[PDB]
Amino acid sequence: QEAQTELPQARISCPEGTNAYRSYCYYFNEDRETWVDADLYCQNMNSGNLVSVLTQAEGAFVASLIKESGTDDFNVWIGLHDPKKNRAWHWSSGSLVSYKSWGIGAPSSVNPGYCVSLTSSTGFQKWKDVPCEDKFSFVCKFKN
Ligand SMILES: *[C@H]1O[C@H](CO[C@]2(C(=O)O)C[C@H](O)[C@@H](NC(C)=O)[C@H]([C@H](O)[C@H](O)CO)O2)[C@@H](O)[C@H](O[C@@H]2O[C@H](CO)[C@H](O)[C@H](O)[C@H]2O)[C@H]1NC(C)=O
Repeated sequence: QEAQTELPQARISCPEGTNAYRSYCYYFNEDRETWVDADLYCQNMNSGNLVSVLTQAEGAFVASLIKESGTDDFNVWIGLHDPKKNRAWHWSSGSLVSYKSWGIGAPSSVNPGYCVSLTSSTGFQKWKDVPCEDKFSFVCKFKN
């Protein structure tokens, strides 16, 4: 019951290079890393995770962020994976799966991938399952 005052601007605005959407900060990193190594990068900077896409509007924001970067990349990592290889999907942040956006023929049963990327052919709006050892660029999400 000491400092009962209003939030400073650092808790309402996101830092240079990152963009705000509904109380979180987001950024696209063009470094090509495995899914696990990408999630670790996100954890190391302001205690985030690979992005979790929980609504259609959040998916539209993330797609716009990637397009605005000017990247020529085909695949971008998001935080969804199948850890027990039994087609039960989880977000690395622990959030519930409240939204899905699978592309045509996904998730595959005939040549299954266990990690998920956004595809450039769909304007970064639809998802594909791919091997977790692939090296792709990625989007991080962190609270602030
Ligand atoms: C809210 O502000 C607390 C500091 O407040 C003054 C101060 O005494 O320094 C209150 C003054 O009215 C104000 N003066 C003017 C003219 O605005 C100043 C200035 O706003 C400030 O100097 C910037 O120039 O602030 C701030 O430190 C407090 O923080 C927290 O304090 C708690 C401790 O009791 C606990 O440590 C919190 O975890 C910590 O964030 C600020 N509150 C929040 C939620 O950020």
